[PDB]
Amino acid sequence: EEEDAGLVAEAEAVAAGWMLDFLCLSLCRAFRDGRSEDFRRTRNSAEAIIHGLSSLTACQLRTIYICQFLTRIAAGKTLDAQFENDERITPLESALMIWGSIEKEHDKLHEEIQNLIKIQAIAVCMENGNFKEAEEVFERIFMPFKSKLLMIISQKDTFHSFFQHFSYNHMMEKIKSYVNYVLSEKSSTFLMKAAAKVVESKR
Amino acid sequence: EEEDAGLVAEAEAVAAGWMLDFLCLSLCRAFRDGRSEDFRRTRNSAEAIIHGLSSLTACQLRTIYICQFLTRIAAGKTLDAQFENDERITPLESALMIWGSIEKEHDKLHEEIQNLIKIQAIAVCMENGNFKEAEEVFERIFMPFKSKLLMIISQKDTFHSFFQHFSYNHMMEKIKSYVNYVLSEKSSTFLMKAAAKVVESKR
Ligand SMILES: O=C(CN1CCNCC1)Nc1ccc(F)cc1
Ligand SMILES: O=C(CN1CCNCC1)Nc1ccc(F)cc1
Ligand SMILES: [Ca+2]
Ligand SMILES: [Ca+2]
Repeated sequence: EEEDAGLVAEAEAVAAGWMLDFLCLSLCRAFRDGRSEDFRRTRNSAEAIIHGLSSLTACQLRTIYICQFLTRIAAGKTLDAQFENDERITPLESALMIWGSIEKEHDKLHEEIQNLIKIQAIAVCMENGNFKEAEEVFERIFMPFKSKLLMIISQKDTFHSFFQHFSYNHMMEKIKSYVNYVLSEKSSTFLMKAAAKVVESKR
Repeated sequence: EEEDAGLVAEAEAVAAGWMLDFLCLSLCRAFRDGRSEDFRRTRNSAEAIIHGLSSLTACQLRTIYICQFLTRIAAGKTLDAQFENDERITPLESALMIWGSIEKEHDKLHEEIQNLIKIQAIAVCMENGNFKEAEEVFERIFMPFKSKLLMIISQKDTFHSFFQHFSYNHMMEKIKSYVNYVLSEKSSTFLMKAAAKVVESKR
């Protein structure tokens, strides 16, 4: 009776782990496809399942970080969203913090995404007319790119050509390339593989 | 490319269906065990997964109704909770409405649970001092039990002996017997069975 309850609780942790991987894969696919409402609904599901988990393996922490990272990137232009206990941290600064915390390879693509998030964190403040906020984001994040960015902030050059070369769309595209690699690695997770074989068996 | 997206969406509907059954089983077990915080967290998970589903089979509608029914019973003494668009409907009246909508057998246990919910819907108003509300709940729900209940409402007999014979604990116990039958039927669902075999394989 007591041992049965322990085995049931362990089984629930196994199923919750399978649910986390499934929801990360669906969140990644919605992000890549630009399906905004599916991403919103899947994010709600992922967040609730994460609250029902305690012990996490390193792989599960990485999966959670990826979900949190995409959530902040999707809300990158929503300067009213508070993703950290410190209310000053903007969504792209919060995305930057998680990006440098994921246990992943630091290849050329990693650094390009990192630098694009840094540039856009300032650019999204300038585009809203939040000039003093852009300076504060600059001080929290940060030679050649650094001095060009400070010059842009002081000149209030909102639509500066520098932000066209290193644009929001460019950041999204590079992030989507990374998302494609994550979708390839987790396409073999238990829940998706089982559902896939069921769909194929009915075709 | 377009056909692959259709097959992926179908696979997500299969996995979401498996998730619904799993969460109903975990919600039922938390209710039976009196694990309040696990029930709250599992309910949040079930509600989010239900928002990501469109087409429902009759079996899925029944599963959803059971989750909604237990949610209202758990909140039966929370007269500040609005479970319906009509703000006058109390949680036990809302539980009563779903109970008469489930496609299930109307055995002796069904009618006993139905009558206990009716009695307690009035009793929970009386215990809070909401005498006029109890009369209004009476008029919405409703000869021998009916006249005894109207006499109790007019006399303001909050702790009347009638409510001791047909008590809240009695309603919970009869509901838990039904929950035991639901746990037996869905213990064989795909996700729980797969997680169970994994846990057993490691023992
Ligand atoms: O963003 C958070 C909240 N959490 C992040 C770290 N600091 C504030 C607390 N969780 C989340 C999980 C999974 C998602 F898909 C989305 C959000
Ligand atoms: O209670 C509702 C809300 N819903 C019920 C019908 N009228 C108001 C809209 N959903 C729910 C689903 C699953 C749960 F586990 C808990 C609640
Ligand atoms: Ca703000
Ligand atoms: Ca009320």
